[PDB]
Amino acid sequence: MSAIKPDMKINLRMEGNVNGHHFVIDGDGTGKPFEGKQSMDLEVKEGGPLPFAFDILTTAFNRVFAEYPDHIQDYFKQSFPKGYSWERSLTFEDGGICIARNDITMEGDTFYNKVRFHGVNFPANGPVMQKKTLKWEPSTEKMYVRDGVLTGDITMALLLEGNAHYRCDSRTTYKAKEKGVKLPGYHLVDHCIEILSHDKDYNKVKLYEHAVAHSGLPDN
Amino acid sequence: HHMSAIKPDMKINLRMEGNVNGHHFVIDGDGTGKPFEGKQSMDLEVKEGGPLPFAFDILTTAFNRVFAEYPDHIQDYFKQSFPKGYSWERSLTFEDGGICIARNDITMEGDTFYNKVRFHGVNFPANGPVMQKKTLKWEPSTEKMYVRDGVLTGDITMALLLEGNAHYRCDSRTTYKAKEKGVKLPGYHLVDHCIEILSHDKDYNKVKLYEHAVAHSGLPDN
Amino acid sequence: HHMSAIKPDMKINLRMEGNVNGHHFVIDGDGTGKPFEGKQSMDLEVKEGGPLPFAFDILTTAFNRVFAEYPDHIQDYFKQSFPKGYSWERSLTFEDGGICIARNDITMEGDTFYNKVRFHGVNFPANGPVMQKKTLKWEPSTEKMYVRDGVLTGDITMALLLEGNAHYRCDSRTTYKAKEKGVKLPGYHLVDHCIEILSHDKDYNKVKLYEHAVAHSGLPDN
Amino acid sequence: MSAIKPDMKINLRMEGNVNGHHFVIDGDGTGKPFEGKQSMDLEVKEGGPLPFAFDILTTAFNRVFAEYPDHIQDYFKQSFPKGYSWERSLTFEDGGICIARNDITMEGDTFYNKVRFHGVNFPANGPVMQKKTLKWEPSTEKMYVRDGVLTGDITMALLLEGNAHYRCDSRTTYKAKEKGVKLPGYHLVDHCIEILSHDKDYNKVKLYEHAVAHSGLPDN
Repeated sequence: MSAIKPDMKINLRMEGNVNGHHFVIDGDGTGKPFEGKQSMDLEVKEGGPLPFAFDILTTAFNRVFAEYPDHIQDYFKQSFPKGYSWERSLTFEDGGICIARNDITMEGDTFYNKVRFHGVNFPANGPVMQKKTLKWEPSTEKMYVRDGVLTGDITMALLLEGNAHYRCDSRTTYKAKEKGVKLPGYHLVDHCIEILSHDKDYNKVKLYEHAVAHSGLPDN
Repeated sequence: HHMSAIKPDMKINLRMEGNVNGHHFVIDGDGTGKPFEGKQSMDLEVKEGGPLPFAFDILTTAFNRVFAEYPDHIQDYFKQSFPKGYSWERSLTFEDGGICIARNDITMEGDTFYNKVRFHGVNFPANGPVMQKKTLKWEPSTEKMYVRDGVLTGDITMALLLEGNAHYRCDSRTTYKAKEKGVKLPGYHLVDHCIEILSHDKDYNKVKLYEHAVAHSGLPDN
Repeated sequence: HHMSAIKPDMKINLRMEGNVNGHHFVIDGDGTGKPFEGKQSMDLEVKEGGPLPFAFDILTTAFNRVFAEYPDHIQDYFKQSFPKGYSWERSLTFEDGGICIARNDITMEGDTFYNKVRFHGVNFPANGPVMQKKTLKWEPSTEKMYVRDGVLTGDITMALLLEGNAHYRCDSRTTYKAKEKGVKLPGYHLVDHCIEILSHDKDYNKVKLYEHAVAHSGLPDN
Repeated sequence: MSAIKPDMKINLRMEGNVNGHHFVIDGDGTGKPFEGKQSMDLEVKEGGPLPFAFDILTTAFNRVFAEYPDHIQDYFKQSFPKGYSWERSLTFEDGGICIARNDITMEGDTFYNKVRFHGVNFPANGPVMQKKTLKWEPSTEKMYVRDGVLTGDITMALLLEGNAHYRCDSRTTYKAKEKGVKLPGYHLVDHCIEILSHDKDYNKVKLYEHAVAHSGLPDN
């Protein structure tokens, strides 16, 4: 009767505004929570074609999808059926700043995601507005508790055309809806996110992520 | 060049929608101002989301650099942006991790500015001065104005005074963009600010706000 | 207060040693100044490591807030710190990753201030404005003075003017500590600064530097 | 085609100044470069007992000692016998900022390390001046090239007494002495550093580190 099933569906609606450009994006996917793997088909419903690199949105498209070993507390699987929410800031090295929120609920075998994304101050000659990005590099999220709230800090980098990189700092706070969800100790979550396929304007994107929790060296 | 259509006495009309730490709110504003004196006041009314669960002070600079006294030797991007108007986007990075972004579309009709304002903030700690409403006021500040990536940009070291005389630092970056073509870009300059909540009811559902701003070139001709 | 053994005209003696991007240097300075006017000037000479391979400008704020005009309504922590003296520590964080720290231990014998200065910088990119010497000057600035955990702290939004009238941003954080126990701390206030190189030889082995600084309470006051 | 041996000696000399406190610390250790392991006995020679937390110094006490797999360029082992140097900034969340430098050379089977360390603006009641730190948590360094120089950024955290964490951002730049050493692609270096033993005043410290380079998920 556990709330997390081996094979679950993801329903998602994101609405947002980057540099004044409004958009709405729907997502429909599937995933294996215990293997930390998920995939989603995304469709721009409003605001297509997007004038900014689709990659800035992709980590906003659920830490339920992370394989947690036994010795690390799994805050996110413990947050269901009721669910949890997160808030995030993305601080890019050229001054562009985004904030995002996701309210996550569950019914039967399906997670529901109410997503908001806002970005300001991206320069017109920067790699985001020039759509010069190729992918997020693999990353490692550092998970710790601060003021009673599980917090994830990430040194991220977008690979650009030309083999340069473009740095972004992520800070996420995760909050279970129900009281009594046990907070975890310090730990790390490896991430790899990839756009598997897209049409020319990125009005249709298939996205994939793999995530694994561990305790660092030497144990993991 | 360009003539302004800015008048010595103008009206201000403002609607803000936003969301801080997940709480939705809508706030309306109606005020007057003296553009060439750089002074303005506004009556604010929380329409949705009252009583606000966070310190009202974090919103107040989102509540127009038209209201800044510019001397003749510094180009005035803002008065030269009308009648068509301009927009700005802003990040507020607080020292305890709280981050806000805001934007304002400013138009003009007759003697009235219209402001379409959006405000979103995340990651404010539950026991911090913002969610505990321990702020007292913004200290007077100086905005540093310069052209970055072809765009007029204002960077400000800001500080909220807290109860128990302590300060809570916030870093501000704003980009300003005229709607019309051909607006001349200024050289580097400073804008002194002082913003004040003159009065408010107990829950800050109603707030009277005041700002005074003066542009200058720094020492010694300050 | 006015019980100062600070005189209206003071000599300034300085030795800086440092290392930027692996390059060692020693620089001596001899100047004079008017503490109550907030003005000072200095002749600087590179004794070792000349000609410097980085922009001289990054060094110049390390070349004493005694030379700041304080009005009577603001507590003057720096003039009150003498005759014993005070020390400061500083970080300079540049927008392209270059970071500097600096310290100065300031003493006084007779009519002369003595300055033991150290300056270390790391992580300047090979083709950035510092290592390529594209800086023209510091822009005028305003330092924001406040108390944090018992120590007077000054935060500054600084900008180096570059070739082509672009700007290169640096964030300054300084902590100031009187040697004597019990020197009274000021409330929040603002110090305008304008630092300028008045002349130099081609390689900047010899530089004449000037600074004007004035404390104030911001608008609508000063 | 070697230069670097499976077992190598380490000689270190650090001079520095934190909060105005001058200090000199000597190091003598051994390590296995191809296994990414090293141990060092440290001894304060001037400025002891230190008035600040010893932990802030320990990552300044050589990425030679990192296990690099065959599919990733090993910039550090390729830098010898000539050597290389690094510069680092540490930015703590409460305003304390450190810079450090190390000039690494090699004479026979021994590495030599000329280390400098300077720290400023640590609050008198912060965990560093109050010596309230317990250890660095395991970390992951993100390694990428920027303006021709191999750069590593780290989200780091000190565990404190009282079940709390104290966050520090590290940026290091690494420069081979010899011209033309091949730069690597983007990659990640897991770290775990540990004070194994120490006397009461931390005037003698036994330090240990384990480091392993990898390409992130799923390649690890």
